[PDB]
Amino acid sequence: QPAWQIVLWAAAYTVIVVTSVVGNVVVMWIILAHKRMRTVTNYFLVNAAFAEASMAAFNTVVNFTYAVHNEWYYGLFYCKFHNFFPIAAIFASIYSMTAVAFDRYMAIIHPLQPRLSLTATKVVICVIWVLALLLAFPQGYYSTTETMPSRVVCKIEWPEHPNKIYEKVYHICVTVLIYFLPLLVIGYLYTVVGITLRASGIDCSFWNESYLTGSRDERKKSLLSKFGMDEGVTFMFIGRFDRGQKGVDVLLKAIEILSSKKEFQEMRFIIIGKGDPELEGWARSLEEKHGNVKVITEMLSREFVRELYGSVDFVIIPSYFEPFGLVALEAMCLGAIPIASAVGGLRDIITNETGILVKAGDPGELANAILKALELSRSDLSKFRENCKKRAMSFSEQVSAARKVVKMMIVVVCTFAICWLPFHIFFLLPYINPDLLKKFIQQVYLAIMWLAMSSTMYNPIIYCCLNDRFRLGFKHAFRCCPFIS
Ligand SMILES: Cc1ccccc1-c1cc(N2CCN(C)CC2)ncc1N(C)C(=O)C(C)(C)c1cc(C(F)(F)F)cc(C(F)(F)F)c1
Repeated sequence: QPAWQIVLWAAAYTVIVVTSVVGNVVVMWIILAHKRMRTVTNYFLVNAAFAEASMAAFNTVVNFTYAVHNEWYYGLFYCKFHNFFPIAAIFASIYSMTAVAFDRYMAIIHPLQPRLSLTATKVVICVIWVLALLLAFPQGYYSTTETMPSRVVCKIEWPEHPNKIYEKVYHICVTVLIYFLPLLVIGYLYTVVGITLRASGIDCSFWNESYLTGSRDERKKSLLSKFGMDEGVTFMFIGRFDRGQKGVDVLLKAIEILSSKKEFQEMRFIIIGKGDPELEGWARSLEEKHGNVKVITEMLSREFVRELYGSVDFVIIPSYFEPFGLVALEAMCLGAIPIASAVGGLRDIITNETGILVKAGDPGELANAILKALELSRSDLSKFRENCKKRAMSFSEQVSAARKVVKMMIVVVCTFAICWLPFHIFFLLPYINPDLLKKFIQQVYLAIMWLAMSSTMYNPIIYCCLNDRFRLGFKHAFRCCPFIS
């Protein structure tokens, strides 16, 4: 191999070393030196930054030179460290990222359950390092320098056994512990969290009362006149007509219960949806029997639905099953006060001060909640509507912020997975097809090892790109340079 290629490879590995050391040291300064940054998540990130900066500072140069010149000149202790540290460092790093993913999963999926205190996170960090050092110990213990037979090499001398079963089992278990298992765990955690956050998202640039015109009373009166009705307290339902799911059968039973009451004269109902023909026929018979009931089975534009949310008094959401409840957020953003089953995301979003909640599947409690809404309508409802809108906005703000942090950690984990896949494939291939034929293998090995080692420099760059606080910290760290002011 020509020397100019060696100089280029040496420059590339040097870029890894300097980028990883500078970026991870600045990350540790950004977290440790600023009291607002001292959180559970940032403590695990500091631990990962320490492990990655250490592996880059203390392994990369000799890994390169030994790959290029296959004689070991660096002593016995460094031979042990060379085979010991990378395993412990990658273990500590990836399990710190796994702890971060678990902390986010707990905060979003089980908010009531206690999470780690800061001292508990320091204990977990020490435990992670103890397990990492114990896992890496055998490689350190069996490493030795020896002529093979005439020139010195650093080699792991495993106890001779049944066709090297001990090294094979150890290599497989390490590859599982530092790659496949943590990736599967983090992938489960962030799949559940990312789906939950995206399904709890709403477009506030559309579902927004600012795009309606006039007073709410003029809008409601114009809407009821468009449906041919006299003014009254207006309840709206929108959803599929089915049994055991979206609850239109519960609402129809509740309307039948209310129809004998005198208060029924003051109510108006708009039932929007399609589905089970029996439920459609039941709704149409209620629509013909009663002049204060209207049914819409045709599909509606989201603009017309936004107009409805901004005009009706209440939106009834009698779901048996509602994991995320974006429909509650749409109603509350437009000032419609929700009347909903206390299940799932509805129970999470709506509060006593921002809506009326009922037991799912109970037409009588839904009818009583509708009568309660009618009692409330005699008074001004402006404050109630303001509370609904404020709750929907603040819930949406938290969702977007969590989505940004989760997107950053997903980019972190995907980058780790990409950087280490070729490395583990290169070392697992002999078991599958033992033909590592040169075929430019040293160039392939230098490239694969460069990608693997470069994994240690990306996280500070990812933090600077995808997190405002880390970008501000990097600006503060590099203020001297003629860019930042
Ligand atoms: C034991 C092991 C675990 C995981 C992946 C590969 C192996 C492995 C297996 C075999 N075997 C089995 C297959 N067959 C070829 C016979 C010999 N030989 C050499 C291996 N390696 C590369 C190492 O031990 C050392 C130098 C300690 C190392 C590990 C990592 C790690 F963190 F990824 F683990 C990262 C780095 C660094 F990035 F710094 F370069 C260096």
